[PDB]
Amino acid sequence: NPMRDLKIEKLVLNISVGESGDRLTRASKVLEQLSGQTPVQSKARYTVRTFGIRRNEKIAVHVTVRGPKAEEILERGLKVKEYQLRDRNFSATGNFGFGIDEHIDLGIKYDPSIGIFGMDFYVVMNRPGARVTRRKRCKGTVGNSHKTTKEDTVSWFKQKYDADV
RNA sequence: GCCGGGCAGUUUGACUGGGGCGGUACGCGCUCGAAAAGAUAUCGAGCGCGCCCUAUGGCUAUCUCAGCCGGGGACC
Repeated sequence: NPMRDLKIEKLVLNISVGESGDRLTRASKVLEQLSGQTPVQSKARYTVRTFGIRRNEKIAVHVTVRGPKAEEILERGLKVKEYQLRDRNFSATGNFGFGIDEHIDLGIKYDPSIGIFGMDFYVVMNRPGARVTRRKRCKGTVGNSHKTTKEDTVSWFKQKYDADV
């Protein structure tokens, strides 16, 4: 029972692409004093016409979560811009964060996404034992039974703090 | 020392469907030709080397990508 219940594992915020803290190391400042940690990431994909053609990229991305830091964040997080907080918005797996997608090559990849819900929010929902699949060892796979359902997912969060819409 | 075919001795290669012009199959590496051991020709087919690197060498420790999807073409 309690096992079946859905809770949020790692969320992680993120930022847009391009260089960050261009004038001075900034934009990391936001994400700072927000969420508590300070991630930074880099990128690949050299020739960008209006992007850089830098290889190793300063590119801003970051955040993550845990338990309880993203609660008390993802608190006063959701209840931010959500014209349609949920619906079609997230999908089979449980949760999402998106907006309007573009015709781009997708699907055959690990599936990180451009998608921007908020400063592209990533609530990811998983119930269960699930640490099973992720963890290195006999990985195991999710049952596709005890898997999240969007319906269940658009529950839990909604029951608390904010309407589904 | 300089100029110096005025004059003398010579050289000016080989391969090559004759020779010449072109080309080099003139040294060397791979696939195929090559006929399931080995060896095997043509101006046979496809194509390379005459270097570069103080790490792009040596050892040891430790060891996740493309791409796609979802949440905030950079990044998380």
